Amino acid sequence: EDAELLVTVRGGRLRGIRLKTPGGPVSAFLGIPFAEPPMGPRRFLPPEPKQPWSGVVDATTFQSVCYQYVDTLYPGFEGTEMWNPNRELSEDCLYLNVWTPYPRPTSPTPVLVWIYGGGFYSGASSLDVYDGRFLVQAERTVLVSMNYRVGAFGFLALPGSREAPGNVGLLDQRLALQWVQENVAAFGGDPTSVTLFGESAGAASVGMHLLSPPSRGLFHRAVLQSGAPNGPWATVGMGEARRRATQLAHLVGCPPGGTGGNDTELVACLRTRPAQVLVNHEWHVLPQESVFRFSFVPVVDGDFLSDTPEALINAGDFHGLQVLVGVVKDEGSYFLVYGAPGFSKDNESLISRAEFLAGVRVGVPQVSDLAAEAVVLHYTDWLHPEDPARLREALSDVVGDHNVVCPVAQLAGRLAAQGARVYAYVFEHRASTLSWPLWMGVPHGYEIEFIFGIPLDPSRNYTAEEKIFAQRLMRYWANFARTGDPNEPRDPKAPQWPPYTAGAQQYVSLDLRPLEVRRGLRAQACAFWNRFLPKLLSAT
Amino acid sequence: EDAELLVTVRGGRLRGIRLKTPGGPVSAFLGIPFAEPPMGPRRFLPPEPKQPWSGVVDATTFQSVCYQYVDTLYPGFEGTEMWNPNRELSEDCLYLNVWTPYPRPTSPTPVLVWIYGGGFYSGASSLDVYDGRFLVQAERTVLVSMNYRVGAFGFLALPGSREAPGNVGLLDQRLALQWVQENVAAFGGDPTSVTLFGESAGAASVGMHLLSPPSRGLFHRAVLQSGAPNGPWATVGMGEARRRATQLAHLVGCPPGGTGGNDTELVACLRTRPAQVLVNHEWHVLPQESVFRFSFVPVVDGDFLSDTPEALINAGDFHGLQVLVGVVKDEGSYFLVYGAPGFSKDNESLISRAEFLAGVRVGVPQVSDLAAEAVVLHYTDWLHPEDPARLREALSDVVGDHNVVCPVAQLAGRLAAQGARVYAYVFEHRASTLSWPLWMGVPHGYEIEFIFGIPLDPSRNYTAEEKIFAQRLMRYWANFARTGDPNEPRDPKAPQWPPYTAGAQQYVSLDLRPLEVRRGLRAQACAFWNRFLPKLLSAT
Ligand SMILES: NC(=O)c1cc[n+](CCCn2ccnc2/C=N/O)cc1
Ligand SMILES: NC(=O)c1cc[n+](CCCn2ccnc2/C=N/O)cc1
Repeated sequence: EDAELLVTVRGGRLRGIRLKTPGGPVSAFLGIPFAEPPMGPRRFLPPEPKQPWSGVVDATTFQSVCYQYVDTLYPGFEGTEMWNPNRELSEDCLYLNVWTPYPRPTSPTPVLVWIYGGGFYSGASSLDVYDGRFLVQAERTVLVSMNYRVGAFGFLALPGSREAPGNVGLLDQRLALQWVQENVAAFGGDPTSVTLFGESAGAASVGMHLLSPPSRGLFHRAVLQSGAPNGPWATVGMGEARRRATQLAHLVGCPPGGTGGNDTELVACLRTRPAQVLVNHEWHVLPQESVFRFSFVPVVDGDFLSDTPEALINAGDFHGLQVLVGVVKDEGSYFLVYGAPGFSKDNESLISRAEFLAGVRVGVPQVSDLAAEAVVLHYTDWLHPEDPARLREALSDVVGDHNVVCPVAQLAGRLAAQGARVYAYVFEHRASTLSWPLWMGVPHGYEIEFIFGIPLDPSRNYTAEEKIFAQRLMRYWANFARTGDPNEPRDPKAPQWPPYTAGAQQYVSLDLRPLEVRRGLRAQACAFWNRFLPKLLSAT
Repeated sequence: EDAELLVTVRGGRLRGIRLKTPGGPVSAFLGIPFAEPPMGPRRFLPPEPKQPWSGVVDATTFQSVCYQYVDTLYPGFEGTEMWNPNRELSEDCLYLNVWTPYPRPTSPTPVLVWIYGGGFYSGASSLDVYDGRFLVQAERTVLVSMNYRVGAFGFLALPGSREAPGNVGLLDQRLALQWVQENVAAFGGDPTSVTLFGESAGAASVGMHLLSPPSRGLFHRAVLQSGAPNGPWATVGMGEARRRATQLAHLVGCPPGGTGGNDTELVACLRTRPAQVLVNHEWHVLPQESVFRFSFVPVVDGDFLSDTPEALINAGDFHGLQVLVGVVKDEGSYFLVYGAPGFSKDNESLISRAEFLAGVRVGVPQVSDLAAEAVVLHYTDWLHPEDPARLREALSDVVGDHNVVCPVAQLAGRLAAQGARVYAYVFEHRASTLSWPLWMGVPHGYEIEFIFGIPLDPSRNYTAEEKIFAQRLMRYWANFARTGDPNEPRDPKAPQWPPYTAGAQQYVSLDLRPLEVRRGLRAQACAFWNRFLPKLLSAT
């Protein structure tokens, strides 16, 4: 066997598996049940801890993916299907994974906890791009990742009722963090040095745990990659969440006409429907034709979030907190092929002036015609108002700034100015093996493979420079997980990474070149979104 | 006895004077009466042609300056005194001047006609900086300049009535243009090649003559320096012009206590007041505290201007017309010492953030608080939002773009796209003898001394490069007056001046260095004023 592939946790015994890397082996415990399967009468309900089990639970392979929509925009395409489920779908999906170095650390080791993205409607901890064997081997860290319910199963909310309170997907993540506090020591991990890190919707989830008191005590550092809780997509109002849950119920025949109405009968009817039936009508509850908008997201209910994320961020005291935030160079390009007219991954997407004006309404839905004109003014080069190439990158900036860059910059500034230690970055390396078209540049989500050391995989065709670049990034993330500072603790050889402040607004660029310090995360563009445009929407 | 100093015109005989230049003599005829003195019952009335005279009218010195306010912001300061009247004030001021080379041209010579600026409240053709002896000697053209009524005497308007119809100051300029058609041949000038050029309010006057059919037939080319007829200061509505005229009457005691206040009784009472009394209350009729706003300006009445200047520019056909437009580098800095808080010509004017916010309301009066927010958003460097130096240059840009640069670019683009050949420039050389503080850069109005060849005056302390630079500009202006093209017709050696088009938007920089082609007259900033802000005011 291996003596270290057998571990006892509070619920029972487990048997892991050894993973091979070019640098050495790693012990992995994949598919650990941390919650009772949220099935039958437990659909839409908060999770319960997994009851203890007899015998040895097999933890040698990833468990099922939570029921979710499957992307079909480009069948057979690597760029889209790398995010699709790689295990079979099931509501029995509340399982987590633990990577630990070999040999097992004898002293408490800092813990990294991954939260996958996917717009709160998709994602899985089993994706190949989340393989934590290279990050754990190269940095001797303990890596944990969990599955959480997405879509209606995780975020359908009838606010007020007990049958569908909403945010149960966030509670799934919290329970996995409580499991980490109670069991990560058995794997050699320090429960007093837990660093959350996630991307997109996962980064937004990490931010909502900062703003939730019960979750705040379960971790000590946070990393938010291309996402923030205060974005225009990460939360939804109580009234709007009720309308979508009612609309989804209507699309699946709930309630049976004309018997029913209240929330008890509505959720009871939803529980009888097969899981695939609810998924098949998920996108048909959104209010508009739009991109970067998702049907079932965290709801501002007063429970998990006592107020809106914007309100909690402004009134928050973040002393004793270290945050690492950042974005990719082209946040909006990935989302333009999902609705913006004239865009296609198979041509160069040289859109016309008319298509640009139409795409602004898709990228910025629910804004007055005056608000859209303010967006057109700010993102139009008036020396070349018709140039298709410039218009293509302009709409990409519109979607990326409105949804990612400016929500992140507003959070990074408020955190630093209110006690938190903040480090900011911009990822500017396009992978040599990237399958998306060249005009997308560095799309959203394609820094993850370098954070997890995927270039080190010998079965892949990365360059030698990308392998060294991946190791330097893993050093940054691990140093931040250990010390709270991505700079190497005793090393001025490489240039330093200065903290991000509300005044200087310093960040570093992450590419093959050495670190380069810059100032302002699109300060002029984000002043339009964060300062002026709210005033324009107030006076309709 | 020099027979060249004796000329007969349609009204009688004149005796001129010989003026000395380092390059040769020039025959000047200063103080030619072109209208009956608009005194007594003729105050506020359109001009009437000067009745023919017997004898020899002496034309050896400048005549009286029209009654106007005298600047007292900095007593004894060269930068302000140079614009103050240098002759006695009088309502008998409708006189013009003619410069002609020696010996007198035997072939019909193109004619330049100068229209001074001064916010329609001041100015005079007798100012030292308007001396035409150097431009006429170096380029052998015929230069004409006239006095026109300013302030209430030229632009007080009770629209509809016949006693104070308004725009009589513009009619003074037109009458002088009719005089050029009927008499410039006697001086060797060609009435079929007349080029207008004016600065600030003079440039706005040149623009309004283009938009007036009776004036359009009196000339063939136009030059507009740091001014346009479509600016927010060059015109006023009928209702506002009536309110200002009525309050001026009130401030001087018109009508008397217990007197009917119709237009006839109001003007009759105004005609009894000494001219200085009306001047002493001119600035007390502006609606609010502001800079770059003037009490009595051309009124949009349907007579001289059938519609607003912007409406006439949009619907205008300008085929067969050549226009030379341009601005100085720092159009707004000179006006900031006239009301903007924290500004002083005797310190660095390092204003605070609060003073910048207050100055925007002074530089942009009568705009909603939301409109002011949009101005601050566009002109704030959000990476250095409190830097006093940057805020100083920002408010200078706010005033310069809102009042000069963007009204000119709007005009230049519409002219080129609707039949006119347009040339654009930016004057970027700061005179070595400039008395204004260094932080004003190249202030508004300080390209005039180089256009008129003032550096060639031996009693001045200009540099050798400024003398060559002044000759370049006189050649540019003369080439445009002769051929409609500032480029040298016999030369491919020098850098060429490409026409300004609505698409490429090419202009040249005018300084000691050779010509440099650039694109866009502050295109991003002017799209805010010309495109977005009108949408913001319509939605309030
Ligand atoms: N069933 C459909 O016709 C359908 C429409 C839109 N979507 C949205 C695709 C996901 N998306 C939206 C904006 N950006 C994205 C990409 N996420 O990875 C999915 C399905
Ligand atoms: N008597 C006064 O208090 C008074 C107020 C304003 N002014 C206007 C000054 C001229 N001005 C104002 C803004 N821009 C200008 C242009 N100066 O050339 C003069 C006097």
